[PDB]
Amino acid sequence: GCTRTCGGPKCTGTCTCTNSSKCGCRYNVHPSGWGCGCACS
Repeated sequence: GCTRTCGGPKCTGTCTCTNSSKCGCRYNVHPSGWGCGCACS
């Protein structure tokens, strides 16, 4: 199965999913909902 882990200082982390390649945690600072989570690109 895939993997998702986060909990860094400035909202960060690491993620790995066979479905994708370049995965990882990202922090959103937009007005339309903010927060940091795991997302691939």
